[PDB]
Amino acid sequence: SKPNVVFVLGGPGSGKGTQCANIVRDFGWVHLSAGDLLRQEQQSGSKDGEMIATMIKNGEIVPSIVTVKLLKNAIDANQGKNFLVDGFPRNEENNNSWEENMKDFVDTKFVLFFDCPEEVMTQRLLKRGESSGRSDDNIESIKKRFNTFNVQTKLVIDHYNKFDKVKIIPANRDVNEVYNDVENLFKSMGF
Ligand SMILES: Nc1ncnc2c1ncn2[C@@H]1O[C@H](COP(=O)(O)OP(=O)(O)O)[C@@H](O)[C@H]1O
Ligand SMILES: Nc1ccn([C@@H]2O[C@H](COP(=O)(O)O)[C@@H](O)[C@H]2O)c(=O)n1
Ligand SMILES: [Mg+2]
Repeated sequence: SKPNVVFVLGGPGSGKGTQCANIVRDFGWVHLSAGDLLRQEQQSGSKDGEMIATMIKNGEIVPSIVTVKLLKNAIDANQGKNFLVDGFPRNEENNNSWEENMKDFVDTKFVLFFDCPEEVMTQRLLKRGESSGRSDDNIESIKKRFNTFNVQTKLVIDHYNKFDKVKIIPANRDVNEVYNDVENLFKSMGF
């Protein structure tokens, strides 16, 4: 059987990695964070590394040929699993490249959208910034990540919503309250 795929979207610091860890724990899906895979690719000393580094710091979206390749490598290595793909698609190019490369391999089911205010997301990330040692957890970068979300990614969420394919969870609540709804949703979808 073809894998089920759920895209996990929402702003920087909306809690995507956090909720995805919980789903992995209770449902046994594999968690693919596109941002983390792109970091890993840079730390592994490829030709694209200096490119990826710069784009991450500036909150720009890497060319899809890089990203879709890393997601596909991991997907092909885990036959018989279902996938949470987190922080992807972030723009139209991401999306077109997914449907060009993945369409008859996967059953992409819905977009799980974590809706959260910008001011709350800012505070979360400045707190993760003390200990994360990430290049994009400073105020300069966070604001660049917001704008890219606003200009590029919001259009993608709209696209999936006109096919009734977006499920929205409000994420400005306690972590366990947010997970309660996430778990209820995944159970109701038959997973
Ligand atoms: N519901 C929440 N309330 C408060 N802190 C949270 C909540 N969800 C996540 N966090 C914290 O917010 C920060 C960002 O979480 P993360 O899952 O990495 O976000 P994303 O992947 O969407 O950028 C982390 O420090 C995390 O521990
Ligand atoms: N689909 C994706 C996902 C992440 N990214 C890059 O990785 C950065 C970090 O992503 P996360 O916030 O999701 O960890 C993004 O802000 C962006 O610069 C990307 O270029 N393409
Ligand atoms: Mg993340």
